[PDB]
Amino acid sequence: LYFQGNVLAKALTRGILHQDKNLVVINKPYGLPVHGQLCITDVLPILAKMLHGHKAEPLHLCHRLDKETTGVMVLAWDKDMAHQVQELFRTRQVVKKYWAITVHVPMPSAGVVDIPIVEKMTLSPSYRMDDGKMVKVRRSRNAQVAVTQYQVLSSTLSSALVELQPITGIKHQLRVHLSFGLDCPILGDHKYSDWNRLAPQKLSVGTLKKLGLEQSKARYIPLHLHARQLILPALEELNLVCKLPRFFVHSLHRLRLEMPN
Ligand SMILES: [Ca+2]
Ligand SMILES: [Cl-]
Ligand SMILES: [Cl-]
Ligand SMILES: [Cl-]
Repeated sequence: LYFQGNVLAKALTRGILHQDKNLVVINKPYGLPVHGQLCITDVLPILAKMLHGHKAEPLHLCHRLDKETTGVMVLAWDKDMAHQVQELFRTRQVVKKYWAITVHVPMPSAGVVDIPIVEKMTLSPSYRMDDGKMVKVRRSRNAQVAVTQYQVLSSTLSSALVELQPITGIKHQLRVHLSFGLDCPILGDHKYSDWNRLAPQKLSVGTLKKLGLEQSKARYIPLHLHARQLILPALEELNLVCKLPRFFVHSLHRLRLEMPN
């Protein structure tokens, strides 16, 4: 993996968003996993030496992003600083903002989805439906508290650009809260769309026409979930923002969504 790792590390250097004595902030590309297949962990030693020379020890992970998420990712030079940043995340002191394109427009256009999640991720609500009536189900012992704030930034009648702030940090919470809580799955979320994890996301004739795609190609549409911003408390605040990927910019334009003012 070294040849490929070197090339990837150089690519990451070209996209660095912020550098100081403590941190290196990268723009994680689409499809790159954090852990192992080339992954971020494979290039931590390489990127370190690329930035600080042959004596440099590896950079350290401070938090994780999923494979199909893009954008802001903080690395640290020092292990103790990595631990400090990890603790900021654990204790909910970091503002995490994501941008997503959704199929359908959330109603209400701003709010908070607070339904717990159980881990294969699903919602775990207070009631069950039997033969059209509600039956109270005792809270599952493995349900995890999950809270996502959201705000529509731009919308058509059929698509939205949505700002998301996961307050908690539960696996796939943004995707599950949008799809199952709001019936507004993220564009490209084949796994969490149409109650069939094996089937490609179903898109309307009009949405396909805007995108310039036939339904047979919908399966190749990537997830549209970007880690847009992180605000870290002082290690004054560090306010990190990452440009959208070109593919996401393209989809926004095709879907007639606007950037916020
Ligand atoms: Ca599906
Ligand atoms: Cl998610
Ligand atoms: Cl659609
Ligand atoms: Cl941008």
